[PDB]
Amino acid sequence: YNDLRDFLTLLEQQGELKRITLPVDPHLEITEIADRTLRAGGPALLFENPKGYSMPVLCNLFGTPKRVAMGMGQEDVSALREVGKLLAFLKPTKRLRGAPCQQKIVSGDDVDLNRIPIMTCWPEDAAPLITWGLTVTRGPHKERQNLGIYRQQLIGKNKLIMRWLSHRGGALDYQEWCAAHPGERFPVSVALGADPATILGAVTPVPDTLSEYAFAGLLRGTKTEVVKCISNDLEVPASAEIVLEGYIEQGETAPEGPYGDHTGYYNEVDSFPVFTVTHITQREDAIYHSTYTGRPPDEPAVLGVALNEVFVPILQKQFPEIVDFYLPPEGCSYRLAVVTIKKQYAGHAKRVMMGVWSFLRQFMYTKFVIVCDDDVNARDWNDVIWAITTRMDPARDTVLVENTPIDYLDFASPVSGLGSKMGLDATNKWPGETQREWGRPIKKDPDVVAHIDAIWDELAI
Amino acid sequence: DLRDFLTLLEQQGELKRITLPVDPHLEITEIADRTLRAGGPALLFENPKGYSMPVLCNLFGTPKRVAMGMGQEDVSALREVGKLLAPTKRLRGAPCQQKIVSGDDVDLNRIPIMTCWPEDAAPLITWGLTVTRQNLGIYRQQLIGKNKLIMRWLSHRGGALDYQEWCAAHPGERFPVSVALGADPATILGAVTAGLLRGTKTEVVKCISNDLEVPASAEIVLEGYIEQGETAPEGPYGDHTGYYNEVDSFPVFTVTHITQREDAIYHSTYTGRPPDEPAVLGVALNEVFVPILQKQFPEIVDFYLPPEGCSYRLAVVTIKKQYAGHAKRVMMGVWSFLRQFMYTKFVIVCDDDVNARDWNDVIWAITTRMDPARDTVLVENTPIDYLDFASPVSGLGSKMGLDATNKWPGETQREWGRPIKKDPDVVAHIDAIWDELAIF
Amino acid sequence: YNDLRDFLTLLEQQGELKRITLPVDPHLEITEIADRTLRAGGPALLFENPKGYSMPVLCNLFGTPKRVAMGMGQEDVSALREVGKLLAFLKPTKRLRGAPCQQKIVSGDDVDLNRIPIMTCWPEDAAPLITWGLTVTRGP
Repeated sequence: YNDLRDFLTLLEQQGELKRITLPVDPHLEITEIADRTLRAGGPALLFENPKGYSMPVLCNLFGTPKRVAMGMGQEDVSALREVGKLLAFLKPTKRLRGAPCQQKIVSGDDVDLNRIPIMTCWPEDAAPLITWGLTVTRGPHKERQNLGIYRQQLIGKNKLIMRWLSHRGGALDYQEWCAAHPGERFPVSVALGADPATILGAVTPVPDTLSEYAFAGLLRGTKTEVVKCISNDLEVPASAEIVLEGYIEQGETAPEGPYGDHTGYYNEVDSFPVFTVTHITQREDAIYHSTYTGRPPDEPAVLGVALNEVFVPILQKQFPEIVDFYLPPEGCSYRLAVVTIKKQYAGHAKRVMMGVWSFLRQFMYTKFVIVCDDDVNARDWNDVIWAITTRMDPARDTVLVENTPIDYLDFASPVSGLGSKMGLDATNKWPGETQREWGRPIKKDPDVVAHIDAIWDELAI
Repeated sequence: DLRDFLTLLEQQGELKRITLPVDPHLEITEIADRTLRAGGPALLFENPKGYSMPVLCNLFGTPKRVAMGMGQEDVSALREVGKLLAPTKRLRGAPCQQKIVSGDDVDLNRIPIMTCWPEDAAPLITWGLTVTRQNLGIYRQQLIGKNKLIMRWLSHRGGALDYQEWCAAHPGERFPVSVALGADPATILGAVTAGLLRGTKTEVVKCISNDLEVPASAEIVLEGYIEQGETAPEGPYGDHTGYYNEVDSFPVFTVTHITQREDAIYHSTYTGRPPDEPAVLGVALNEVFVPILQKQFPEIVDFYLPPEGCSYRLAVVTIKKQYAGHAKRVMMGVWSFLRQFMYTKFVIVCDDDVNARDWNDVIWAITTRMDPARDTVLVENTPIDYLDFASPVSGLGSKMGLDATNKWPGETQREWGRPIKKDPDVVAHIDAIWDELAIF
Repeated sequence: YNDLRDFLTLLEQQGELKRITLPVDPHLEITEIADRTLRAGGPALLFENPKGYSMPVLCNLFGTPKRVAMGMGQEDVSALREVGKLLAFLKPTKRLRGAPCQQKIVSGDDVDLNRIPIMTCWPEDAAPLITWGLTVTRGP
């Protein structure tokens, strides 16, 4: 639906947006509330009263599954499947100017970032943290562009940190910019508070054949209204609320953190490049879209559970035996995985593990995989825990693999960025696998299950 | 009394009368099941399909209701002291005896006894307090004829032993047996190796047809005898493991008399894939162990055996970690100190900033504080439950210890992570204006 | 290129087909030779003289890499890559009758398979073995 405010109004109508008029602190307070809400499951929150401020602070926007699907075109969290039928089958822009995004420009020394209500998220964080900027960058060589969400710690008056992670095509953009034009400044533009369509295209992997304004905008019904930036010849989305324009001074970096991670812990200080902003271009009643992360759940963590319903089809195409796949938010949205399969032969559950650990680059860091038959609900601990404890001999049934790629930040692994993984084969063991008669699992009649649904309300309990 | 207890529960909002005609056959289990899985109220199906005797089930599908059943409401402030430490009363008149029925008049078929799972044998009596000093035992009873139930004790037990001390003493002579259906809460909470609970001595009354003394709070009563060497094939049935049994032969208890209150209520339950009614009751009664295990290992904050692992098969343990290697002593403790836990396959150890009862917490800790290969203890050829078909050989298998505790120097070499804590202050500042922000 | 015999002739031209006129046994012998050839790397072999027979026995057709690529359209075993660019990117028929394939029909009891020179491949195999039939089946 159109631009961010157009989407905004839809929610407020159906009781999916909430209006807080009370004075709320960007320092830790707005965070605390959004967690209470998300942990129990309230609506999105808009804050027309930041304490000592006057710019609205929007958080918890995609804070439950339903906020995502409506943000994609539908009502049913079932057509998130169809978003994923899309990316595996693939195996367009529209420019403006006096476009709403740049109506108010503040350049040069007038640039004071203390003017915006950036969230200070948790107890011993460093400075306040810009958590929801959609970073735009260009490769010097080609022309095709790159989006990304990095956490942007404000250190100075108009200085910001680019916490990008080496691998990202976004980081690779800067690296090749110093390489071809050495000692020369690298233009970046980070756009804030955007429309639903490109925003869910920003937390998503696309094959490098199609731009992520073309996929993202065609999750909406309308091709992407974009624009030239004032200080550079790279594109920011037009539906924007605040747009940041600057460059990174070559060699110049600052100490970053501590910050709490969605891991539930404090990242220890480590240094990163300084994006210096020469322009802050905005609307009027302009908004600033924001979030946070911590000991899971959190917004990304739900956004994560959201995202993965999208992956399922991709996985299913490649792995038809996979009935269902799911990474819990308890396990940092990515560290543990339950897969459920139609088992087709002894040994089967291992083909699946190694598949999971390798096929998608997202799932390359997943320490724990638990594979069970299609009569186990992946999404329920009752089932999975039953699964594990009735259907496995632990030593017989556990794949342990060593010296594999693991997070540079995961302090549990024996060395930095190299640790071990564990598969759990909790599938019923066919012969070859066991020499004992296996148990006949109680299975429920789908009929009886069906009749009792028609009756469930008109039974009120 | 039970019917008091029921009204208490009904007021509190902890019980639901259901007026729809619903089949004792398979339907009730399905309803009782979805319910239990949601913290559901106890169920009173006032009209079962093809019976007029109302059915009560899922009485205990709630840790709260186990507690309300003793007069209290914590369960861990309560049962827990109940093992730091670790007479009846007869009457001349009972409600439970009001309607008597002898001979060919006896038809068990008019009782709404349940069938719980699709492939189950025949209908099954699940909450019968069998009576045999006297011995009380909750034995599963398969319906096989107008006046015939299979009595499935397994040979070692007390009530089963009563029958051998019968064959020994009076060969040929039929053994007397009576079964009460539904007593007062405290009588029902016959469990763990009887139970005081309320504190007033249990009131019994004499059986009409034989020399046994059944709970006066009875709703129904089944009295009769076992002819020596009469057997029926029992099963196959669903049990707590998630699976069906094999057909197996047992004694045949013949009912001569049925005694019941007017406005009789059938107390029935179902055992099935965890969690079920029993497995929940079990988790309540297990609170009894924690202090015992503490006397021995003062490091243990919490020892908790989830029912989703069949109520014994997996233990999560939180400890106040004292030195490097600690999580290990605690594992080998679990596996050898008390005999109940000698068959526990999986034992997860976490530091005490983790809520043993919360998969969110536990999974958080496993996935943040473990290097799988480094922190997993596999031991094999260890004694395992022989009925467990998952071990390579009946009676022998491998165990698993997950060390999810934090790693101290020498256990690692990385700077370890420090947990984010929430600001006790921003706790207070919100402790006020939450209500006054109606987010809904 | 067209039909099998059209492809056949291309090879014989460039020294990639070989003509054996000598009497050769379907039982193990034709096998032995094709192995000698393939292990060192001779051409494809056509046998206008099976021993006790008169139907030509063609073997070792794709017996080296180059016989494959020419069989696909090219000369360079490098565009076999391009055959594979095809199957991952994808992520039409034309019927005849008196078509060459059915000019001679033998049905019923006249069907004697001992009429064909099926290869008997190695020492203690069972019976002779039809090794190169392209089986067609339909789902009901």
